[PDB]
Amino acid sequence: GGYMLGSAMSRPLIHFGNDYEDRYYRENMYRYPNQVYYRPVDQYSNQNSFVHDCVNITVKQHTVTTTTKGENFTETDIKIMERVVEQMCITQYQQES
Ligand SMILES: [Cl-]
Ligand code: NA
Ligand code: NA
Repeated sequence: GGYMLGSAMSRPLIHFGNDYEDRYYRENMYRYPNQVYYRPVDQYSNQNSFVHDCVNITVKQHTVTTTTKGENFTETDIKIMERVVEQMCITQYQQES
């Protein structure tokens, strides 16, 4: 058993409220996922619990893939990643519903 993929998308435009995070996302955009992993949407009764799992699974997979190549995420990266992935997971739940 694995997870469903989504198709790759352009990393979303996000106006982060924290200005330094806002700039950091742009500077370091390629560090973050452009596609999401998830359990099938018909297994969820609402957007919120889907997105919750989609973010957890996707961040787990990306962090694992990154760590094993000898690379690292900063605490900033993690905060930005969670937001990025949340937006893509919402998109995915809307597109795939
Ligand atoms: Cl992109
Ligand atoms: Na601000
Ligand atoms: Na990094």
